[PDB]
Amino acid sequence: KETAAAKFERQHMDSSTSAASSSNYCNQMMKSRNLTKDRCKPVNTFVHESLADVQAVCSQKNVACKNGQTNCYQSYSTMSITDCRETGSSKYPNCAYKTTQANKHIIVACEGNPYVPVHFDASV
Ligand SMILES: O=C(O)C1CCN([C@H]2[C@H](O)[C@H](n3ccc(=O)[nH]c3=O)O[C@@H]2CO)CC1
Ligand SMILES: O=C(O)C1CCN([C@H]2[C@H](O)[C@H](n3ccc(=O)[nH]c3=O)O[C@@H]2CO)CC1
Repeated sequence: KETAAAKFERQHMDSSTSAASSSNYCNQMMKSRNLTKDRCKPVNTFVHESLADVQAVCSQKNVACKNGQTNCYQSYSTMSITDCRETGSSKYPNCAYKTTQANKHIIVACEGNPYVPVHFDASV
């Protein structure tokens, strides 16, 4: 049974590439990470940094979560990320995404012992 930490890794971690997102990156990644299974997940961010680096964010800048909770953290440094955003023409089950590479600070929610990322809140 998938832990929240494991789900975060599946939904949000892609340490395999430096950028290097083809115009096709999101189409393929959203499907393979199972984010197009029950619906087209409309927005999803993949982070191209080491797991250690992203986990480290849980001890970085404490910031308010969008939901009003206090357990969110913003990375001190910008991180390589790919924003995946459903296109206007996209229709389930043929989910289609615009791929946008950027370098931005990430904000994640962390929980548990060990204290680890469980939710992607924002990129700024
Ligand atoms: O993976 C991503 O990049 C995105 C995944 C979806 N989102 C949603 C998420 O629900 C987040 N949000 C908003 C309100 C809230 O109470 N909690 C949230 O996580 O803000 C985005 C839309 O307002 C952020 C980032
Ligand atoms: O089983 C558990 O212990 C946990 C399973 C996962 N979670 C949620 C929790 O809401 C946490 N979360 C989510 C959104 C948010 O804004 N803040 C969070 O802490 O992320 C997990 C997956 O969404 C808490 C409980």
